[PDB]
Amino acid sequence: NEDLRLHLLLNTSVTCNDGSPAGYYLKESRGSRRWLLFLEGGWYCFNRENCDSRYDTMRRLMSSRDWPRTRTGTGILSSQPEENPYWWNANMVFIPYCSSDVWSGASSKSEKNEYAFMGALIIQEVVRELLGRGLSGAKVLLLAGSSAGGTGVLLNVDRVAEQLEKLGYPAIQVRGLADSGWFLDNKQYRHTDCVDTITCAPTEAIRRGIRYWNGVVPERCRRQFQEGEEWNCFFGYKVYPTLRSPVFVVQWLFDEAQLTVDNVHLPVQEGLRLYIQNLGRELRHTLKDVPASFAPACLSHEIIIRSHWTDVQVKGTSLPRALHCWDRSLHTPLKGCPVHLVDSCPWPHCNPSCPTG
Ligand SMILES: *[C@@H]1O[C@H](CO)[C@@H](O)[C@H](O)[C@H]1NC(C)=O
Ligand SMILES: CC(=O)N1CCc2c(Cl)cccc21
Repeated sequence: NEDLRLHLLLNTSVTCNDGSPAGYYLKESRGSRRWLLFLEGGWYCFNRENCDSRYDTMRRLMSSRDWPRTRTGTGILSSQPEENPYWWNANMVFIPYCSSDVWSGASSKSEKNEYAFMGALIIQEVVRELLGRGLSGAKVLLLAGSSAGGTGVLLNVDRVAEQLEKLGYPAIQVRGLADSGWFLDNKQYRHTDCVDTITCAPTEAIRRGIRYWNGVVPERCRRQFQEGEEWNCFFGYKVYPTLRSPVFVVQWLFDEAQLTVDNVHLPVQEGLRLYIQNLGRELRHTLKDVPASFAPACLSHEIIIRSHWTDVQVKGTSLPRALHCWDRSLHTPLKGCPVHLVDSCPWPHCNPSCPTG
């Protein structure tokens, strides 16, 4: 099945990196008042040289020129209850990542800009155009995303809520689901020079990116960290407490992209074992006061749009179940329906349900 249909943005000034129109894939579920808007991930680029390389060999992440007319909804975007016990009947939206800016940018391609970085405006424009296609009647809009799209949720969920309020739709409950986008600005295991994208330490690329992208962060977080320090707001544990919308955080304790930016590459000796154990403990610590969270002790990357996302469990509860319990909690804890699920065991795959690879 190829069930989500491409719609390029009617406002063609809201563009991918190369000036081609951004867009969204939609599958409507008439009668459902639930809308799931999913932000794709795929790293970022923070200067002309690394963006030029990404344009040569990762062009779908920078341009809509070659996008297919349809996509299959998978995982949380699947309409089959077997694959998606959580929200199989919802209206499904997949928003391709083609701005390379962690969904933060608001800069057009101009005389002085080779590329447009418009991720924040792409989300706003998708929401606006969807309102005429049924979103006006929604009761819940869940803004979800994986990896850079998960960080995109944290950066944009409150702006979507504010946008709908200002447009006159106060009854739409905006919520966030951030998958694999909760990173730590920690020390690398072995230091690298910030010359490329994947090996550059987390707190550095984002600083350059904000300037290059004209990147924007949530207002309360911006007011805490102030000018020149907005990069702090890309880190879940710092931006999350400033957010008003309900946000459910999904995060592997040993996320492969976290390990990559930390220059960890997997017989593990003492120093690396200690480093990995400390990373899991730090991640666990940052989630202690996040009431809706699912954080399994696995070495892996993303979860929610994978077809077998149903398989992982923490403390006997799957992610689709935890998300359903979260829905119920937003109607004091619920009997047999937990929403805070963080593994405590200290090593990758100490949870037997971890993805096998
Ligand atoms: C198109 O989107 C851009 C970017 O947000 C905005 O400046 C402009 O007002 C929009 N125009 C229309 C007609 O929606
Ligand atoms: C893979 C990816 O997308 N990464 C890794 C590090 C990071 C940060 Cl620190 C913010 C937003 C995205 C990403």
